[PDB]
Amino acid sequence: ATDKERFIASLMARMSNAEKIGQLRLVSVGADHPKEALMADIRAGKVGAIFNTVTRPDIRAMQDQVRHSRLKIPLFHAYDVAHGHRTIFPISLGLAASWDPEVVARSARISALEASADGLDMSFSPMVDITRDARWGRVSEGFGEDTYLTSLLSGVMVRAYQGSNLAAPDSIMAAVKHFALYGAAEGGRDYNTVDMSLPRMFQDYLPPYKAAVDAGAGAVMVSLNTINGVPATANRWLLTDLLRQQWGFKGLTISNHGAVKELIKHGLAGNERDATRLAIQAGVDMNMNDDLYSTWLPKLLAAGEIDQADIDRACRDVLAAKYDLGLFADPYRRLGKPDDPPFDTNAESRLHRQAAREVAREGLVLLKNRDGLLPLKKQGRIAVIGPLAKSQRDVIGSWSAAGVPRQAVTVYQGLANAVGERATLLYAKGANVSGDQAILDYLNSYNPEVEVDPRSAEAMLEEALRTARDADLVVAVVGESQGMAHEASSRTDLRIPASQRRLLKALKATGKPLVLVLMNGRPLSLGWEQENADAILETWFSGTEGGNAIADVLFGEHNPSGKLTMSFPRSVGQVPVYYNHLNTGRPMDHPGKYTSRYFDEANGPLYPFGYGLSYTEFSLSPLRLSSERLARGATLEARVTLSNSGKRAGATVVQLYLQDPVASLSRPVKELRGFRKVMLEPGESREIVFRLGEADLKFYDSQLRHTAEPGEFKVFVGLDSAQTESRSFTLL
Amino acid sequence: TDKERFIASLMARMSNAEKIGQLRLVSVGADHPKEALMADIRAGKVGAIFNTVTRPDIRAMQDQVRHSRLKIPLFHAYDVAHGHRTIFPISLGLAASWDPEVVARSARISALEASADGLDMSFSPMVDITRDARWGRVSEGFGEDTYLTSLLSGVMVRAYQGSNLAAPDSIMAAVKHFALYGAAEGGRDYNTVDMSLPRMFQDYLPPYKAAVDAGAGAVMVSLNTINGVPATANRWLLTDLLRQQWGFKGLTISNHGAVKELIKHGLAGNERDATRLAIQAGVDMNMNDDLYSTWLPKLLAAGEIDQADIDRACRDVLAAKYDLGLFADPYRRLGKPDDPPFDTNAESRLHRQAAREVAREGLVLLKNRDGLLPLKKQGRIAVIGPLAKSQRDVIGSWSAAGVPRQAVTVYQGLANAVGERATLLYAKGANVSGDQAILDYLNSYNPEVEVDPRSAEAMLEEALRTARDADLVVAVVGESQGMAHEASSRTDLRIPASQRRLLKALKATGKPLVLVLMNGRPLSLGWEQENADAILETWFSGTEGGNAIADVLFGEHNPSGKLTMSFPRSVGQVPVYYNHLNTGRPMDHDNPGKYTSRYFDEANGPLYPFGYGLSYTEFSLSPLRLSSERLARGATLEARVTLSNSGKRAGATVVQLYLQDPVASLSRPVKELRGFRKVMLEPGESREIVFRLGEADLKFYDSQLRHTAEPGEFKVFVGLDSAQTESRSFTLL
Ligand SMILES: OC[C@H]1O[C@@H](O[C@H]2[C@H](O)[C@@H](O)[C@H](O)O[C@@H]2CO)[C@H](O)[C@@H](O)[C@@H]1O
Ligand SMILES: OC[C@H]1O[C@@H](O[C@H]2[C@H](O)[C@@H](O)[C@H](O)O[C@@H]2CO)[C@H](O)[C@@H](O)[C@@H]1O
Ligand SMILES: [Mg+2]
Ligand SMILES: [Mg+2]
Repeated sequence: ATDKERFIASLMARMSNAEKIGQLRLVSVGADHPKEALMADIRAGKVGAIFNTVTRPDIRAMQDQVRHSRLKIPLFHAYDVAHGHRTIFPISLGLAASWDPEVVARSARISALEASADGLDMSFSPMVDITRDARWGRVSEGFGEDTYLTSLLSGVMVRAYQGSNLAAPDSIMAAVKHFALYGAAEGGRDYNTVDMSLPRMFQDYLPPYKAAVDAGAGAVMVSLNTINGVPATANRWLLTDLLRQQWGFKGLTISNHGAVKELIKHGLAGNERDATRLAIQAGVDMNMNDDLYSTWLPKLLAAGEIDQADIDRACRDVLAAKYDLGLFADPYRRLGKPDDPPFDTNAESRLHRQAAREVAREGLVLLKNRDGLLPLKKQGRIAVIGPLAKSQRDVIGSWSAAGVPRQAVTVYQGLANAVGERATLLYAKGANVSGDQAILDYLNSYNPEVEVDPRSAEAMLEEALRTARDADLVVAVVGESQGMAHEASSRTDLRIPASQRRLLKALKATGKPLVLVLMNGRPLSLGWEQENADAILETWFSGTEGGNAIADVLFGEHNPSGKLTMSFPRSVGQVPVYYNHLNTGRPMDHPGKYTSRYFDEANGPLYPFGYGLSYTEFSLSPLRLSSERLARGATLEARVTLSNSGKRAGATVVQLYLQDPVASLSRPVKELRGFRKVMLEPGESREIVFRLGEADLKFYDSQLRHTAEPGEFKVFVGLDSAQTESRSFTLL
Repeated sequence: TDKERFIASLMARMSNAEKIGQLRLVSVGADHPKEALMADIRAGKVGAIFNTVTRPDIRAMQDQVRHSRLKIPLFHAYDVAHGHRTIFPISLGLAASWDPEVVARSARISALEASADGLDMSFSPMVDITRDARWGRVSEGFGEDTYLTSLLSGVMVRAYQGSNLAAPDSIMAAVKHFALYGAAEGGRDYNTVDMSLPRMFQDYLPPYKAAVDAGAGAVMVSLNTINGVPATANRWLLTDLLRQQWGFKGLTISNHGAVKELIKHGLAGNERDATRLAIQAGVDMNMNDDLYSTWLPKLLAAGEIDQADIDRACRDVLAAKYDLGLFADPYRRLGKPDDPPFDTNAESRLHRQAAREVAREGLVLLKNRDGLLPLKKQGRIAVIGPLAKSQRDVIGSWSAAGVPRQAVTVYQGLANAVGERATLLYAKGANVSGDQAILDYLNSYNPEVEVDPRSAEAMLEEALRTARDADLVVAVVGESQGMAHEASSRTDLRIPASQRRLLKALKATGKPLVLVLMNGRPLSLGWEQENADAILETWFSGTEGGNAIADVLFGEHNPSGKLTMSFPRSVGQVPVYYNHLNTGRPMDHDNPGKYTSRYFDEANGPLYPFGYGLSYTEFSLSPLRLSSERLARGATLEARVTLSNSGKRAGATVVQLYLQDPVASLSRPVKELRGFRKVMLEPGESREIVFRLGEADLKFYDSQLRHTAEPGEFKVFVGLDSAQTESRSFTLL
């Protein structure tokens, strides 16, 4: 037995059931748990962990209370450090668009450095749910629609948070979320029903969670949705059979917020006692906020409705997490010394602006650039118009953790910084983020999140048209506010808000060159924009340095290299659209009536998976395979030469897709199986070599057999999912 | 069994070429020119025909059989979906009757007319559950509810097949599309279907089982994948489930070109392997692509299939023909060789009274401000819109042998009703679409949409002049039938933009505005519900549609139709359906917070819920009473309520019973329909309604597909729609 198992067995042999049950309780200071009452419960050994306490003096005060409990078992402290702690990086969907594991790893490592510097031990991150439904407000928190890329980045984020040793003072534990399938909510409505086949679940939706487990994630946060009728919180197949027995996870499972009590609303339980029994016997170790475990576990055990082994499993997992975090060696390892001077948590000197700026550059996606309008010269008169141009609150995104809006660089400020006095900027708000007062009241319902200009729409439009007439070109900064792409904010319309589209149509009618800088947390419907704007830059929500990174691209300090990781539908009525779909019996070419299509809109996404432009031109040589036949246990090489055939240095992403065109299940028309992000000076050439073996060729059949079948495979290489060249080989 | 001995004696005579010929189902067309097809019938190489539909044409094919060695008769099939020559409303409108006897009458008359023309079989009923309004084939089903669709599935089969499948006024039902076709992802026709086995078993499979249990002679296999496996190659679906579990003894028929489509699905790399997959999965009869005739001999000689695969398939064809009476008399539906010739389309061979009476029952009153409807037969009525004079649209999609020139338009029904007592003024107003690419689609293959060559603005000014000269406006608007048909999936559920511009302009005249909606799917009607004075959903109401619509508008019939599919506020809410799960964070009138399962940019819930529809009278329900608070296994419970007509006009409504199982081993729906009663009442009349419930109503498939009723609370809800109910509880012991 390891030091950890010996230590835990010796501690648990000493504990009462009250102490073991106390370890399972995860709470936050708030209405339900006032601070002084919570401190008294920590002193009594009734608390296992805290979330949403995020400064060193507040965390140290809580850890000080444990010295009063009989066994002095330390707390751990968690937070939602999703894409940054104090220095906010782009939202995950924009990080994914970097196609660069090292950039994504740097965002996670800095997030862990900052969170651990504030005394935190754990982040409820990474979010690795696959998203094919643009309506869902939580698409901003994932890495897009692709199983290969999301799985790769899931393991990258875990390793970057946890480091070489979970006891390092600058490591935090990753609690991968949301296990499982949360992003397949029916209708894109948050928390809604998820219903899907086991082959789809295993092939497409579960691999990112398994990648996090295999990267050593210490914790798993359980989702709020049903899976095929069974809430994840009560799902013994998911949490025990799959996560523990099949995948071998040895860490901690954490319920979502009030999730145990929500089993009553889901109709699995008629009271809190039965909800508690279902959750702990399914495999939920730690109970977030609703305190059902502390209220009901003793009565359940005395009635023989649960086993002692249910409590022991759950407690062992909490203690094992604390052991790996170093907290039994030193409960203050992330909290410095008792004789440390006080400091300003929010000091500018504790931020990481260089890293945020460098990361944010990599995720920006050039969607359109007519006749080389971009990059802009630093000269002339530039009108900067729209409700997002001066928005600090929106550039940091949803789930901005301890980010301070006043510390963020707006798009306006970024342009001002870039041009100094070489160009003149003219500002007009142009429109409110929405013209619908019910939507503004929603967005401002808890906090003041959206500045509502008191002027009429007409007055703002006249001011913006005067500003555009006084300029050489217009940079319109438009899209969503961050509260439009957040938990529970599902959208029925994927367009830019109507108030802003009215502004864009008015700006277009001036005849001035029109550059759109889009801020948004989900794919948008951009048909009018693709037809009418001169250039389009997707910037997602780019974080604390967003405005500087966006100016870096617009003025060509950085040659855009971002590529989409989620298909952009032409309208909400096409949902879902995603690149790794099945052919059907009647596929549409581009073209007949009797094919799988809509009749009232053009078909396919407006922008496909892997799409994104450059200020330079790239060429690919013909694809070459090392052989036409592949033996089992051997490796196939796919080679292409990439050249920079243009006039500016830049990067692109060479993507490899596979198709299995004859199989015992209908397989996708293509599936991403590799990529290379390659930065080239003008006239440079690189031989790209992909390696494929049997593991790349397997799939789950109807009975969940996971093998590769002999026969043809098609290999596609290109700079997006739509513009590829292909060669075939045969697996023997 | 005389039948199994007759069939075994015949099959003992047949070569494999003869047995394989029985499996071939073809139509006259480019791929099968008439003279080549006739030569193949004489050679024993054809088992059945589809799309040949008149007595002289069918007799001519059956006459060719006399030249083959064994003289095995053909059967003849057609798509008699909602009528043969007399067209009833589309199925989604028949469902809105909530009256199994109305649905049975439409099917009986369809079978009478089709068998009168020599047909033996219809590819009907379509019983696919539909929760996605974008799909163009929702017009062909009975809406979103498993209980109602399952009930109507069995009614349709019994009505087609009668007491005896050999009767000359019977046809065989080929229930379709097995299975799950209406769950196409994105609402895109033919697209991927992916769902859990508990959802499949509880909600989507029961209508097909109801058809099998009602004695359907045939099952038509679907075009989609189910969890990755095309239905056409799905041995689990076609053999394990349909034959071994459900005990189906009849004929399986591939869809059109479906065996060859296994190559596009990526299950086969060539036609030989596609053929092997389909016959071994359990597809008996091969529609149109001739892969069975081309490849089965080679497959069998290579040992890639078994003789038993050919024998199973041939036996099922011969057994269908036996049941249809065709071995006793191949001409039993074709009269005598010297019957005089007749006009297939004669007016005396129609059933207009039945079509008019059935079409009245499906019409749904959605809005009626301050008693505008019913109208008086007087004054000046402007009849405006591209569907007002459309014969082609009123008969719907899948209109079989219906003749548009025999149909009654909405304009003609109003003209019939008012005679000389009122003045009608007509203006087209708008084309069905202002988008030339959409008109190009709707006129592709066949010119089905009349395009007025004037500008949109000229058509609008003419309609405004007409409206200004009238006392009120009847706007006849919505979809053309080609917008809600196979492959016509929509991304927008609104009335078309050209017509919404027309409605906004008409509203601005101040004239009372009555909307008569034609459509084959739920529509997004938020502006209409706010601005029209009255709204009548007429679906596509068939050959007598215009007369049934006038009957309602002038109050000869009190509208009694109720929705069987939820109407979303917009396409971005799809899917919306009444029997959804609660979730952990429900949004409803009792749960109105930010952190719930909702959209933020639109009102939540459907605009019109399942079971919604208004009347020209008012109804009252007494309090719901249960016969006991406890139910023992093996016993039945009664739920009683009294329905009263508390208004001034006779009319019907539909009392609906829903069940909830609020604590279960799976999350169960907030409500599930478990009974209904359509009741016609005079003013001041009352009817005591007694619903019976037992354990069978309470069971569900759990995660292991155990069919279980668990002890505990059940809530019983009664009301006149799914949103306006009250509940009482009982406990199952
Ligand atoms: O709902 C707002 C509320 O959510 C709380 O739970 C979060 C949980 O912390 C997070 O990791 C997960 O991704 O989402 C759930 C909500 O679905 C959160 O702790 C609160 O701070 C927040 O106010
Ligand atoms: O695609 C139009 C074409 O469909 C043919 O097959 C029909 C089949 O007859 C019907 O029962 C089923 O519901 O739909 C398939 C098409 O999906 C039909 O036989 C042809 O008449 C028709 O032109
Ligand atoms: Mg293969
Ligand atoms: Mg129950």
